[PDB]
Amino acid sequence: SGFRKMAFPSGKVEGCMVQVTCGTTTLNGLWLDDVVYCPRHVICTSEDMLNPNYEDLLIRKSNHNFLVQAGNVQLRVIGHSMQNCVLKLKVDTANPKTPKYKFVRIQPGQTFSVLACYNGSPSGVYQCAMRPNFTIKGSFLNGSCGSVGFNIDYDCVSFCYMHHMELPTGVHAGTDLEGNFYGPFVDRQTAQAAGTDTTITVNVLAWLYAAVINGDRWFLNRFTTTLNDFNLVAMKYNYEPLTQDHVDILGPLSAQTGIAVLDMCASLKELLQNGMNGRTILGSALLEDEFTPFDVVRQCSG
Amino acid sequence: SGFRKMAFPSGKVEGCMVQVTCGTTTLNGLWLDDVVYCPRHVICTSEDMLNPNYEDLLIRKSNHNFLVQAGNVQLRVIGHSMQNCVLKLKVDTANPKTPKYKFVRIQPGQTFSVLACYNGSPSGVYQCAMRPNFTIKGSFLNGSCGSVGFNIDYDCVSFCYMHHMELPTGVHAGTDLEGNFYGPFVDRQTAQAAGTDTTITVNVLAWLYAAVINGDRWFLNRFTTTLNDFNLVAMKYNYEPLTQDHVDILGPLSAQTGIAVLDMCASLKELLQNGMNGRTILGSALLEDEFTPFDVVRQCSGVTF
Ligand SMILES: *[C@@H](CC(=O)OCC)[C@H](C[C@@H]1CCNC1=O)NC(=O)[C@H](Cc1ccccc1)NC(=O)[C@@H](Cc1ccccc1)NC(=O)CCOCC#C
Ligand SMILES: *[C@@H](CC(=O)OCC)[C@H](C[C@@H]1CCNC1=O)NC(=O)[C@H](Cc1ccccc1)NC(=O)[C@@H](Cc1ccccc1)NC(=O)CCOCC#C
Repeated sequence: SGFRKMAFPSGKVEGCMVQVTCGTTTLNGLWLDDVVYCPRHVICTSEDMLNPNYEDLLIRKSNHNFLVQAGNVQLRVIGHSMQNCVLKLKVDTANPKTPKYKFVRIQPGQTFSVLACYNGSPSGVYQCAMRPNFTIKGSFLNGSCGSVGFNIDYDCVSFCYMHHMELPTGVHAGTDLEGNFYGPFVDRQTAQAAGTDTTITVNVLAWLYAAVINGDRWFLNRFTTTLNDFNLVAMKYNYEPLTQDHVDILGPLSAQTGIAVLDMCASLKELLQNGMNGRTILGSALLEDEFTPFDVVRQCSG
Repeated sequence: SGFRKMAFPSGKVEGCMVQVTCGTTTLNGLWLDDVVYCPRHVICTSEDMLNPNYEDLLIRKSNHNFLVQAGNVQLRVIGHSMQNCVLKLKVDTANPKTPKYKFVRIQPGQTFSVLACYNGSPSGVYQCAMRPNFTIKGSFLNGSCGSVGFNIDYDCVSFCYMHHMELPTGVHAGTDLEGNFYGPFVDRQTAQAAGTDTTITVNVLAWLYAAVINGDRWFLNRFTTTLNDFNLVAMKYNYEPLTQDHVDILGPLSAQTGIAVLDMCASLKELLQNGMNGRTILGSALLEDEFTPFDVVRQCSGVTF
C-alpha cells in the first residue's frame, strides 16, 4: 500500500553523466558508447546568446576545444558534429558503464524520471510529466543543462529529454536526444513562453484508480455518464478531452477495481463541479495528473 | 527554479542491494563490506511468525540455510548473527561497491530517500519522512522488506531505515540499521495501530520558504507573531511546537529570503486559521511537511554528491 511520486533508480544513468566545457561554459553531457551528447548552446558566449548562429560558432571549434570529464578522468574528443539542438562529441573510449538504451520521443501526458546534475555530478532525482503545452515543471538551476529524463523498461534505459532552458514562468523546456525541442521553443535567449496549460484527464483517472486500490473510496458514486457528457464538463474545467483510446488504456485498472471507466468519469465530474469538501485523496487536496496508467500499475504491482 | 519531491541519487545504494533467501522466504539485503543486513523475520515460517522466539529460530539455522545472491553471483555465507531485529550474514567476499557509509538513527521530522527493491532488484526511489508517530508513509508491496532508506553527504551514505512492516492503515514501520524499530512496533504478524500523528511545523515553514524562493509570495503578510502566540495556534491545529532550535535551523532560509522566521510564522498562522481560499502553494492545496530546511537548501542551491 501507499502511493508516492516514484522515480526510477538512477544508477544506470549516473554512470553516463559527464561534464562538458567549451570556453568558460560548462554543463552536463550524456556518455553512451563512444559518443557524448550535450546541448549545443555550450558553444555560445554571453553576448551571443541572443541570436546565435550555431553553424558558424561550431566552424570555429576544433576537437580540442571540447573538454570532457568523466569523474576525474579526461576523455579525448576525436570528432564533433551537430544534430538539431544537440552536439555529439565522439570520444576515443566507449563508456564501460553504458546500459542497454534507446532514444525515444515521448508524447504529452507521459511521465519520466529526471536526474538533475551539476558539473557532471548528480544532485537528485524526481518524476516529471510532459505537459500538454510541451513544458515540464522541473527543478533546475544554473549548471543543470544536459541533465536528462528517462524511463527504464527492465534493464533498458529509454532517454526522452535533455534539459536546455527555463521559461519566464518558471517551467522548463528541452529536447529529445536527437536535439529536437518539445514545443515551439528555440535555443535563443529571447522572448519565449507557452502559457495556457491543460490538465491530463487520463492521468487524473488513473490516480483515482490508484486511490481506490489504496482504500480511498469516498468519491465513488452510483451515477454514470457518457463520454460526450463527461467531456462537456471536462473542457469547462480545462481538462483534456477523454478519448476511447484513453478508456482502453484504463482497462486494466478498471478490471482490477471493478469500476468501469465511465463510472469513474461520473465520480470525476462530481469532484470537478463540487470540489472535495475539505477532504483528501491519496494525501492531496488537488486532483493529481502526473501519474500515467502505467505509473499506477507499476507502483500497485511492483 | 522549480521545487520537486527530490530523492538522492540512488546508484551508491543500488550497488549494495542483494537477495536473501531462507527456505521459501525471499527478501532484500544490504551488502556492505563483507556483511549482509536484512530483516530477521526472513527466518520465520508461516507456523511461527505470530509470536516467534527469534533466538530459537536462529539457533535452528546454519550458514547453509542462507542463500545470498548479488546480481548473478552467489555469495557464500560464513557467519550469522542477530542484532535486535536485523540479521547480519557474514559473507566470504567484501562488496567492491561499498560506499563510505554510516548507520544513523533519525528523528521524527527528518526525511530520507527510499530505494524500493524486490528480489534484490531496485524498482524505484522516492522521498519519505519519519512521522511524529514513528511511522513512514511509504509505497511498498509484498517482497519489499529489506529495502532501505538513506541520506547522502558528499560521498557518505547515511543509512537510517530498513523496511519490515505495513500497518493496517497502510503506513509503514521499520528499523534503523542497528535493528531497533522506530516507535513501539515489533516484527510480529499482529495488528499494531499507528497512533495519532501531527504535522511537522519546522518543515512546513521550510517549504513556505521554498515557495518564496520560487516566486510564490501570496501568503506573505506584514505581521510578525511571537513564538508563544504561534505555538498556541499550533497546538489547536495539531502542529508540533516550534522551538528555538527550529528557529535557528531555519536561519539560512530566512537569510536567503530576507524574511525572519517569526514573520513567516504569521503567514503559517493565517493559513491555518483561514485556509488557502482555492489557491495553491508550489502546486499543493495543502501545507506540505515532508521537506526539511536542509532539503530546501540542497534543492534550491544545487548541492551534488
Ligand atoms: C543551463 C545552462 C546554463 O546555466 O547556462 C547559462 C549560464 C540553464 C538551466 C536554466 C538556468 C535557470 N534555471 C534553468 O533551468 N539554462 C540556461 O540558462 C539557458 C541558457 C541558454 C544559452 C543560449 C541559448 C538559449 C538558452 N537560458 C535560460 O534558461 C533562460 C531562457 C530565457 C531568457 C529570457 C527570456 C525567455 C527565456 N531562462 C532564464 O533566464 C530564467 C527565466 O527567464 C526570466 C526572464 C526574463
Ligand atoms: C515485506 C516482507 C517480504 O518482503 O518478505 C517476503 C516473504 C512486507 C512488506 C509489506 C507487504 C505489503 N506491503 C508491505 O509493506 N512485510 C510483511 O509482510 C510483514 C512480514 C512479517 C513476518 C514476520 C513477523 C512480522 C512481519 N507483515 C506485515 O507487514 C503485516 C503485519 C500485520 C499482521 C496481522 C494483522 C495486521 C498487520 N501487514 C499487513 O498485512 C498489511 C495489510 O493488512 C492489514 C490488516 C489487517
